[PDB]
Amino acid sequence: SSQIRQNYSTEVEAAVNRLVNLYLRASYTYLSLGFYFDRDDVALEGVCHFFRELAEEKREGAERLLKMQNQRGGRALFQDLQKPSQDEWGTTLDAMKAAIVLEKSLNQALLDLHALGSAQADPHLCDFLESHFLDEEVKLIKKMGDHLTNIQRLVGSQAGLGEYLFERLTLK
Amino acid sequence: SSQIRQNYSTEVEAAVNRLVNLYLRASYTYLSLGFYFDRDDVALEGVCHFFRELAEEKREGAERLLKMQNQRGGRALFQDLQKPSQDEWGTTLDAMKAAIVLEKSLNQALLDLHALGSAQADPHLCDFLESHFLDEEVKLIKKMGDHLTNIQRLVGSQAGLGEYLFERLTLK
Amino acid sequence: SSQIRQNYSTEVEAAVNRLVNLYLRASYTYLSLGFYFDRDDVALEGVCHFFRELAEEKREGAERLLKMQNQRGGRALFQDLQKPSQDEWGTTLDAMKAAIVLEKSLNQALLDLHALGSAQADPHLCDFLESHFLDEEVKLIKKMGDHLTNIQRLVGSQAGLGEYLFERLTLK
Amino acid sequence: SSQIRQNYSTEVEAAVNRLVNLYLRASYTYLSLGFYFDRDDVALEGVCHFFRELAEEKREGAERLLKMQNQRGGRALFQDLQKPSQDEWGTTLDAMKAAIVLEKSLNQALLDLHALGSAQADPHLCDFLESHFLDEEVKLIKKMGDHLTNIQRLVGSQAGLGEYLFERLTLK
Ligand SMILES: [Au+]
Ligand SMILES: [Au+]
Ligand SMILES: [Au+]
Ligand SMILES: [Au+]
Ligand SMILES: [Cl-]
Ligand SMILES: [Cl-]
Ligand SMILES: [Cl-]
Ligand SMILES: [Cl-]
Ligand SMILES: [Cl-]
Ligand SMILES: [Cl-]
Ligand SMILES: [Cl-]
Ligand SMILES: [Cl-]
Repeated sequence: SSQIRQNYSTEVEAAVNRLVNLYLRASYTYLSLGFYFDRDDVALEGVCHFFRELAEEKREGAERLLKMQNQRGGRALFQDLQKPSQDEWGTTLDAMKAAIVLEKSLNQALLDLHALGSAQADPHLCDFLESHFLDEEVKLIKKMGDHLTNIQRLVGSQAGLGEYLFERLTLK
Repeated sequence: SSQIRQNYSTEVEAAVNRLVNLYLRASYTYLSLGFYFDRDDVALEGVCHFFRELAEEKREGAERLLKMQNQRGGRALFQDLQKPSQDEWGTTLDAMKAAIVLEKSLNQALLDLHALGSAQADPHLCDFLESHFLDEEVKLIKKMGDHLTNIQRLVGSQAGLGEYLFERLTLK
Repeated sequence: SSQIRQNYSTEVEAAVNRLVNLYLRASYTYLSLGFYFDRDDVALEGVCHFFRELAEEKREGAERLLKMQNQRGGRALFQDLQKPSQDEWGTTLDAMKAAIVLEKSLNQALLDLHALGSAQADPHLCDFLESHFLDEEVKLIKKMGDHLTNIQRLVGSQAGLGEYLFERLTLK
Repeated sequence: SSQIRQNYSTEVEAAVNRLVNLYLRASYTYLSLGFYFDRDDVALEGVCHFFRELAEEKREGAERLLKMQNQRGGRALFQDLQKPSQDEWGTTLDAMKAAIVLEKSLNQALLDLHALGSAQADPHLCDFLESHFLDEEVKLIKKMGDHLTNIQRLVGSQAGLGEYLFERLTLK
């Protein structure tokens, strides 16, 4: 094992590789979401942009994890990336529900890794997560929940009209 | 025939003159569309501007074709320009449907000319079309289809209100 | 099928989805290559940067293909992304050999799609590829071949020293 | 004891004083390393600069610890500073090996203090270390390991030549 490795368990090393896979899968899911909203028969540009920027954020999260893996002397191992869960994503409301489920699953994976780090007495890992992921995730989930509430208020009213207005006046 | 003409069939020469006529007719149709939306009893300024800019684009397309005709040593021949197909164009939805039909007909004329060029082994013609028309047309048809979808989503809801909102928040 | 679709075969539509998968797989392979060269026991920063920028180029290629799919009225379909072919990539010479093999395979997929487009008389597709992919790929393959020749000249001489010098004076 | 002291154990107070001594000793060791590489019979300016900047970083670390000691109401206590472990430091490779051993020993002292803080439920201490030391140390150890790998690749080849090239093209 590495000349630099110190206080870095094989358990954390493996869980970091699994989290990289989760973040790349999330990136891929957002890519599919973004391009679905660019379809000529969907055509919500603000929604497409919201999801495409999240695809970039999640890829950046994976990259940060891979950089940290190398800084600690662990070894990146990549696995197949499963396709997204759907090929068509419904309405903006359906899509945002799927996105908040996905973010909560990433958040739970972060909390599980933090707990592992704490059991392993790995404070560099705990600080890394705290500093670069946990607050980011909380803020994003809050934003999504705000969006869900606004979308729901709009599309209870008159669904197409509300979906257009949300895109135009919140997202764009 | 011209001192400069080389590899330029009479078949392409004539088809180019016909395409000039199609593009000027399209320009004329957009002029009528634009001024219909400026009527005091229609009064959708963003829609009028959308169509008036397309009238200018189609005239510019004709001019490019005429410049190319002369560059190749062909001879521009003009024919009567038929009036547009309607004197009143209905709702924004009706108008955008008529505009996408018109653009698909121009696109099909471009593809037919390209095929002729390819049968005649005229790569200058093929490159000209590829470079200055085919991608332009695809992008425009995609934009129109996006607009149709947004208009349809709005005017299913409450038709006058949706038509105003589309004009104000997408077109203007 | 789409209100905008015109002259866009189901054969091209499917082959475009397959090419998106090839380009994302290539991106993933470059991500693994880049992070391998960032290992503390490999530690060739210029090499890591070369491959990480190629990961971004290939992702951008996929995105362009997906944008074009939607512009034509086709439907993006994503499949699982297979992991890269290796977990460790050897020397810079080994890595660059693997990268040129990968780029030739992408190039062959582009040429095959172009041939399909030509058989389908789809000049928008042919122009898209010509304009945004084929020359890009030729230039990249030439650059890689230049690199291979320089690496081989260096590491025939005294292998570690040559690998350092290439990184420092060509890549960095 | 101090009018400001709150939740600050005598165990942490003493361990902080010991860590100040470790950091000043490390500073002193880097001063000796730096000036060894400035000898006319060693004469590797980039290496001298690398170590002299580390002498400044370690002194700055001690100063931060002393500032924190006073902020918490503890009392700085200084002890004799032991001389560095060697008077001559060999090759760049020997020196960098000695530097990574030294940094791992500082890192282990940081982890031990963090564990003490955690046993004492002293989150201000834990955050201080996390924020100002633990990531700094990981990044430095990674850099040193990168350097070791490059030095080893060079001096396996032809030792004097490799040592010059590393100094010139990585350090300087
Ligand atoms: Au921890
Ligand atoms: Au041709
Ligand atoms: Au073609
Ligand atoms: Au603590
Ligand atoms: Cl372990
Ligand atoms: Cl799956
Ligand atoms: Cl002829
Ligand atoms: Cl008529
Ligand atoms: Cl078909
Ligand atoms: Cl596989
Ligand atoms: Cl105490
Ligand atoms: Cl001593």
